[PDB]
Amino acid sequence: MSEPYGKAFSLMRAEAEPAWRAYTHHAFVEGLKAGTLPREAFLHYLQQDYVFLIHFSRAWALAVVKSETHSEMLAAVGTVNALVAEEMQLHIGICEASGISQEALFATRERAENLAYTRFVLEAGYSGDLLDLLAALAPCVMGYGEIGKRLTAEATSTLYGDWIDTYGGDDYQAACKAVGTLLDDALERRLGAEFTSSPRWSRLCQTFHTATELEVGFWQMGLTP
Amino acid sequence: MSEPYGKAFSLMRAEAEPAWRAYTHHAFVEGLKAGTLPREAFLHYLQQDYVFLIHFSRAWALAVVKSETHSEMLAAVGTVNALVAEEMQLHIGICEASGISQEALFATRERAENLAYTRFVLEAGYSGDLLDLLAALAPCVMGYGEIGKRLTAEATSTLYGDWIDTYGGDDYQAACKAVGTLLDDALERRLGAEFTSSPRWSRLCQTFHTATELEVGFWQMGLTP
Amino acid sequence: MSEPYGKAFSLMRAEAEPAWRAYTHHAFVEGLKAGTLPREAFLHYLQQDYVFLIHFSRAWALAVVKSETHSEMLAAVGTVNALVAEEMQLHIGICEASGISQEALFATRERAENLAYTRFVLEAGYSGDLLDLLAALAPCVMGYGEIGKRLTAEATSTLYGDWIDTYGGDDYQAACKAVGTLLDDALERRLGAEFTSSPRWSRLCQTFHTATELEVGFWQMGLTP
Amino acid sequence: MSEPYGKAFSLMRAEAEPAWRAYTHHAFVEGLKAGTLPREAFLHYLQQDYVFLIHFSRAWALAVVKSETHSEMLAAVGTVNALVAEEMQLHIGICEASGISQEALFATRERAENLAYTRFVLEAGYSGDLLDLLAALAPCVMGYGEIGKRLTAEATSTLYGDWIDTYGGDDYQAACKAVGTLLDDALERRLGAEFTSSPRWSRLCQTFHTATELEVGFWQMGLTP
Ligand SMILES: [Cl-]
Ligand SMILES: [Cl-]
Ligand SMILES: [Cl-]
Ligand SMILES: [Cl-]
Repeated sequence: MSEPYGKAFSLMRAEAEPAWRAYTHHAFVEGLKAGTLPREAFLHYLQQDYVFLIHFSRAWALAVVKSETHSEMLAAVGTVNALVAEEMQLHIGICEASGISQEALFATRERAENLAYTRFVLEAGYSGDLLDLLAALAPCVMGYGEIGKRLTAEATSTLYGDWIDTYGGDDYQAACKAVGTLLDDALERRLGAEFTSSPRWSRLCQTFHTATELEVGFWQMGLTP
Repeated sequence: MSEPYGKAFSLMRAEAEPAWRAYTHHAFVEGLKAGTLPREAFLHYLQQDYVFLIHFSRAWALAVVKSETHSEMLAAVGTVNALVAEEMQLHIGICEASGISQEALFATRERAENLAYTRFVLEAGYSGDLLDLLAALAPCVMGYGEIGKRLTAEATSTLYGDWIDTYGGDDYQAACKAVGTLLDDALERRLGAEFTSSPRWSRLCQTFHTATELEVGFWQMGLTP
Repeated sequence: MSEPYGKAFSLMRAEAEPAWRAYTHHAFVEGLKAGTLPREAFLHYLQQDYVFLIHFSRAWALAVVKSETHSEMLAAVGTVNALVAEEMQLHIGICEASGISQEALFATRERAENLAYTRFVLEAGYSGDLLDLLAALAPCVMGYGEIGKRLTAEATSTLYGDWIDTYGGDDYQAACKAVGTLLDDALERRLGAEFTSSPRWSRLCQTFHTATELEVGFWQMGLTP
Repeated sequence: MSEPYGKAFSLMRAEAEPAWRAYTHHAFVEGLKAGTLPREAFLHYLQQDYVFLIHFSRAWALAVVKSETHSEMLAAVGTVNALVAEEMQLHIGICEASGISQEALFATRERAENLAYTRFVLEAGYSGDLLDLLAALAPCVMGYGEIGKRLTAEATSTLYGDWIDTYGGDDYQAACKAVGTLLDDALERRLGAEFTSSPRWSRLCQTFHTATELEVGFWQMGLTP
């Protein structure tokens, strides 16, 4: 509907503006939409995204470690599989179809904007609890969902149709909704039904906001091969 | 064959005697073999093992976080699924078929011997690297493999046939072998082909030995509902 | 006064009965009070407490890592020094005055009851946030404070006067009060003034209760050299 | 002498060129040397360095947690004090003497280059062992030592004399040497006397190299208020 990824995400998104818009309506995203993004920039982004996925997968495994209920653990385990026995292996196939070797991929030098983001999310998770970690992971998961859904409606080229159909597709949208349910359930379990009244709420929104800014930096990196 | 779970395990096992024998030939295990273990002791063990599996699953998720190669991560992810989208949900079914409610299971008070062991393994993993963690996890994985394989050959009752056929069965044996390959590959990657010449080797054997002793304590707990 | 270590501790203590009494009025403690505890049991306890202090010091260093404010960090840093550039080095001197070598001390085999407790506290800290960690550490800090203060008033022998005067003395009592202030301030910062109304509160009391039970196990270990 | 901070640092430094030179002979550093760095850039750097020190202090507390010997722990505890009961409180005094409020300091928005670096070091420490963490911390500690020592000999202005005399002074140089001894001792304990023959050695040099590049980014941030 209006707010397809749960209550907590909708509230965090609203507190993260205007960075959220700068992220989801970034020039890189507009290039994907119109098929005007240069190939070189897309391929650079793919290679860096391969490294990003390694560390993002580790962060989702950390969410399992930080889970308190079997339910939390299963949702996180589900996402680790959605990434490590699916999205990563497909992604390598996409790089490979676009010309990038497997040895060259493995030697990918991680850009600062990439490292900044994944180390931010991992450290948030190690130092805080599951809610800190989910706050840090949400902008990636839900932002790609929102961008994919929009571009499914608005793309004027199929050049980047595979990317768009990945994030706009039912499987990915369902995974976003599942993460939204996890976030809502984790918040309510720990902080109560009125979770926005906890002092923690401001911290969590700040973590989400920081991760949103780091996403903007990742797209800017993508434009600067 | 002789040494079915890889080189590192065979070497650690040999350094962990006589605790290793005290673990794999424990009175609790002999009760399973002969079908003489009392029902009350088995059911108590099942309930505690349900809690143990929660934390052991988290420890295997930690192994993903501590992985350096896609290969390490996939092996660990594989094991988390073997535990969290399989062994845990089956285990609840076994408790449930034996009479234990789902609410009562969720309120299971963790025994000290249980907590000692899982917190030992988790802390080893958080504080050390992947090798520390695998050293701590190996006695559980491979010990159950060795016990199941033996009891498949030696059981004189089918009373505990489901337990025996779980750990003696091809799926579990294959999973043990996979963990053995991971341990060997992780050791060689980090410490080199002559990994027993690293000063780390003695530390890792000590961690494995401690975890073996904690297994002996877990079986002793099982006998003392 | 009545409740000398802050509001949160007083509330957690009350939720941890009757384990709290079993801890602070344990037979080992009564032996210290009356000077009837056997020397062999005291020396065994000292050696195990040397290992305990290593890991407890690491847990207080973890509290620094998990701190959010300069104030939290300074309080934790203060306690790490109170332990690592003071209590540990004095403790070695006490073992040494009682006959135990420095090499034999370093080879101290950690008892299960000891390991259980320190790994419990460390894992709570790594997996949760600062509040989980402080909940787990509080029974050690404040329990020794309460026992030392009582035994200062009630001891009928000076045999264990050094131990009693350590924990009953102004320096240690001041350190207990400082930890109580940290716990109260950390709770209020994260959960608000009405922190007992957070769903987290029950979890934290449970962690504190578990650690109190593990203390009872540590004294029982002490009686069983 | 030639190589004043121990064997391991000298070897890592040599593997990190030319980034090491780009770090220690950065334009920002040349501005400090000649007193030509603009005040605005220096003050921006001070404020960001206040946040950096918070997280760097946490990373040194993590080194305590990851220590295996009392000696390792004491060296790390020593450094946490050198930072948290000394350098941080002095640093606030320096900001304050240069005009920056205490409330405005506390609201310091962390730059991406700052966050990238501290989250990199913390995550390295959480995910790896003490050696990973020290490899990540060494460029900060020893680089400031090398820069301070050089600028003590080569500065043509006293404008930034306080900064130069901090890092060039005997106390800081002694602290650098102490960290060098810790790094050498930790390496030899874990990997043996021939530690450069371990496969780990290449990983550790890479971590150190990455952190050196992140230092270059921090100085570049400093030039871009
Ligand atoms: Cl690239
Ligand atoms: Cl039970
Ligand atoms: Cl002892
Ligand atoms: Cl600034």
